[PDB]
Amino acid sequence: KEPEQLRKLFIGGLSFETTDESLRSHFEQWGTLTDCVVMRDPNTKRSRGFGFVTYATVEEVDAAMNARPHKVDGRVVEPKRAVSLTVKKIFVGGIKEDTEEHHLRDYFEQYGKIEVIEIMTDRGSGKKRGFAFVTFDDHDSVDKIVIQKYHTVNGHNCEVRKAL
Ligand SMILES: CN(C)C(=O)CNc1ccccc1
Repeated sequence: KEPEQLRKLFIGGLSFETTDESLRSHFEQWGTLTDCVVMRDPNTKRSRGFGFVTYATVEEVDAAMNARPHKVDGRVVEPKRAVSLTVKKIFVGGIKEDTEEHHLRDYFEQYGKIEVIEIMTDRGSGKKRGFAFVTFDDHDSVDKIVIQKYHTVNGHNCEVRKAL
Protein backbone atom coordinates (compact mmCIF):
# COMPACT_ATOMS: atom_id res chain seq x y z
CA LYS A 1 0.00 0.00 0.00
CA GLU A 2 1.11 3.55 -0.72
CA PRO A 3 2.01 5.53 2.44
CA GLU A 4 -1.18 6.82 4.05
CA GLN A 5 0.07 10.41 4.02
CA LEU A 6 0.08 10.36 0.20
CA ARG A 7 -3.53 9.14 0.15
CA LYS A 8 -5.02 11.98 2.19
CA LEU A 9 -6.84 15.09 1.04
CA PHE A 10 -7.19 18.03 3.43
CA ILE A 11 -10.55 19.67 2.70
CA GLY A 12 -10.81 23.33 3.65
CA GLY A 13 -13.73 25.64 3.38
CA LEU A 14 -16.39 23.19 4.53
CA SER A 15 -19.90 24.20 5.31
CA PHE A 16 -20.33 24.00 9.08
CA GLU A 17 -23.24 21.64 8.39
CA THR A 18 -21.01 19.03 6.70
CA THR A 19 -20.69 15.84 8.78
CA ASP A 20 -18.38 12.83 8.63
CA GLU A 21 -21.22 11.07 6.86
CA SER A 22 -21.97 13.76 4.27
CA LEU A 23 -18.28 14.34 3.56
CA ARG A 24 -17.86 10.57 3.05
CA SER A 25 -20.90 10.21 0.79
CA HIS A 26 -19.54 13.00 -1.38
CA PHE A 27 -15.92 11.86 -1.71
CA GLU A 28 -16.74 8.15 -2.05
CA GLN A 29 -17.80 8.99 -5.60
CA TRP A 30 -14.08 8.97 -6.57
CA GLY A 31 -12.75 6.01 -4.61
CA THR A 32 -12.75 3.88 -1.51
CA LEU A 33 -12.35 5.97 1.66
CA THR A 34 -10.42 4.37 4.51
CA ASP A 35 -10.96 7.47 6.72
CA CYS A 36 -13.12 10.59 6.67
CA VAL A 37 -13.23 13.17 9.48
CA VAL A 38 -14.78 16.61 9.99
CA MET A 39 -12.79 18.56 12.58
CA ARG A 40 -14.89 19.89 15.45
CA ASP A 41 -14.49 21.92 18.59
CA PRO A 42 -13.96 19.59 21.57
CA ASN A 43 -16.42 21.48 23.79
CA THR A 44 -19.16 22.82 21.51
CA LYS A 45 -18.98 20.13 18.79
CA ARG A 46 -19.30 22.97 16.26
CA SER A 47 -17.51 22.28 12.99
CA ARG A 48 -14.14 23.93 12.50
CA GLY A 49 -14.88 24.16 8.77
CA PHE A 50 -12.28 21.68 7.57
CA GLY A 51 -11.59 17.99 7.59
CA PHE A 52 -9.77 15.24 5.72
CA VAL A 53 -10.48 12.11 3.71
CA THR A 54 -8.13 9.16 3.09
CA TYR A 55 -8.41 7.12 -0.08
CA ALA A 56 -7.24 3.55 -0.58
CA THR A 57 -4.85 4.54 -3.41
CA VAL A 58 -3.06 7.56 -4.84
CA GLU A 59 -4.88 7.04 -8.15
CA GLU A 60 -8.11 7.71 -6.25
CA VAL A 61 -6.69 10.96 -4.85
CA ASP A 62 -5.94 11.95 -8.45
CA ALA A 63 -9.51 11.15 -9.48
CA ALA A 64 -10.91 13.31 -6.68
CA MET A 65 -8.59 16.21 -7.58
CA ASN A 66 -9.51 15.88 -11.25
CA ALA A 67 -13.19 16.20 -10.28
CA ARG A 68 -12.76 19.67 -8.75
CA PRO A 69 -14.51 21.97 -8.22
CA HIS A 70 -16.21 20.11 -5.40
CA LYS A 71 -19.48 21.51 -4.06
CA VAL A 72 -20.10 19.69 -0.77
CA ASP A 73 -23.39 20.36 0.99
CA GLY A 74 -23.88 23.47 -1.13
CA ARG A 75 -20.44 25.07 -0.68
CA VAL A 76 -17.38 24.87 -2.94
CA VAL A 77 -14.56 23.42 -0.84
CA GLU A 78 -10.77 23.48 -1.19
CA PRO A 79 -9.08 20.05 -1.28
CA LYS A 80 -5.31 19.84 -1.13
CA ARG A 81 -2.89 16.94 -0.78
CA ALA A 82 -1.25 16.67 2.66
CA VAL A 83 2.07 18.37 3.51
CA SER A 84 4.04 15.06 3.45
CA LEU A 85 3.33 26.67 0.32
CA THR A 86 0.59 26.27 -2.30
CA VAL A 87 2.20 27.38 -5.56
CA LYS A 88 1.82 26.82 -9.29
CA LYS A 89 5.49 27.03 -10.40
CA ILE A 90 8.45 24.65 -10.22
CA PHE A 91 12.19 24.91 -10.63
CA VAL A 92 13.65 22.10 -12.77
CA GLY A 93 17.40 21.69 -12.43
CA GLY A 94 19.99 19.44 -14.03
CA ILE A 95 18.64 19.58 -17.60
CA LYS A 96 22.05 20.61 -19.02
CA GLU A 97 22.32 22.32 -22.44
CA ASP A 98 20.47 19.87 -24.73
CA THR A 99 17.03 19.79 -23.08
CA GLU A 100 14.48 21.77 -25.09
CA GLU A 101 11.00 23.13 -24.45
CA HIS A 102 9.30 20.09 -25.95
CA HIS A 103 11.10 17.65 -23.64
CA LEU A 104 9.87 19.60 -20.61
CA ARG A 105 6.39 20.06 -22.08
CA ASP A 106 5.82 16.43 -23.11
CA TYR A 107 6.72 15.24 -19.62
CA PHE A 108 5.21 17.91 -17.36
CA GLU A 109 1.97 18.29 -19.33
CA GLN A 110 1.04 14.87 -17.93
CA TYR A 111 0.96 16.40 -14.43
CA GLY A 112 -1.22 19.36 -15.37
CA LYS A 113 -1.93 22.16 -17.79
CA ILE A 114 1.19 24.21 -18.51
CA GLU A 115 0.98 27.99 -18.87
CA VAL A 116 4.70 28.94 -19.05
CA ILE A 117 7.99 27.18 -19.73
CA GLU A 118 11.08 29.31 -19.14
CA ILE A 119 14.43 27.73 -20.07
CA MET A 120 17.07 29.82 -18.35
CA THR A 121 19.99 31.31 -20.25
CA ASP A 122 23.04 33.27 -19.23
CA ARG A 123 22.40 37.02 -19.11
CA GLY A 124 25.80 37.71 -20.71
CA SER A 125 26.45 34.89 -23.19
CA GLY A 126 23.00 33.49 -23.96
CA LYS A 127 24.14 29.95 -23.20
CA LYS A 128 21.73 27.61 -21.46
CA ARG A 129 22.30 27.46 -17.71
CA GLY A 130 20.85 23.97 -17.22
CA PHE A 131 17.62 24.83 -15.40
CA ALA A 132 14.08 25.91 -16.16
CA PHE A 133 10.83 27.06 -14.59
CA VAL A 134 7.43 25.58 -15.42
CA THR A 135 4.19 27.33 -14.40
CA PHE A 136 0.92 25.39 -14.32
CA ASP A 137 -2.69 26.53 -14.18
CA ASP A 138 -3.25 24.90 -10.79
CA HIS A 139 -1.33 23.89 -7.67
CA ASP A 140 -2.19 20.18 -7.68
CA SER A 141 0.17 19.58 -10.59
CA VAL A 142 3.04 20.93 -8.48
CA ASP A 143 1.92 18.94 -5.45
CA LYS A 144 2.02 15.69 -7.43
CA ILE A 145 5.39 16.56 -8.91
CA VAL A 146 7.26 17.36 -5.69
CA ILE A 147 6.26 14.17 -3.87
CA GLN A 148 7.90 11.98 -6.54
CA LYS A 149 11.33 10.65 -5.56
CA TYR A 150 12.62 10.92 -9.14
CA HIS A 151 12.13 12.93 -12.33
CA THR A 152 13.68 11.86 -15.62
CA VAL A 153 13.47 14.26 -18.58
CA ASN A 154 15.46 13.81 -21.79
CA GLY A 155 17.43 11.04 -20.08
CA HIS A 156 18.54 13.37 -17.25
CA ASN A 157 17.78 12.86 -13.56
CA CYS A 158 16.37 16.25 -12.58
CA GLU A 159 16.04 18.14 -9.31
CA VAL A 160 12.53 19.59 -9.00
CA ARG A 161 11.30 21.92 -6.27
CA LYS A 162 8.53 24.44 -5.69
CA ALA A 163 9.44 27.92 -6.96
CA LEU A 164 8.37 31.08 -5.05
C1 LIG B 1 -0.42 -0.31 -12.35
N1 LIG B 1 -0.26 0.88 -11.52
C2 LIG B 1 0.46 0.78 -10.26
C3 LIG B 1 -0.73 2.04 -11.89
O1 LIG B 1 -1.26 2.22 -12.98
C4 LIG B 1 -0.58 3.20 -10.91
N2 LIG B 1 -0.78 4.48 -11.52
C5 LIG B 1 -0.92 5.62 -10.82
C6 LIG B 1 -1.44 6.75 -11.43
C7 LIG B 1 -1.57 7.92 -10.70
C8 LIG B 1 -1.20 7.97 -9.38
C9 LIG B 1 -0.70 6.85 -8.77
C10 LIG B 1 -0.55 5.67 -9.47
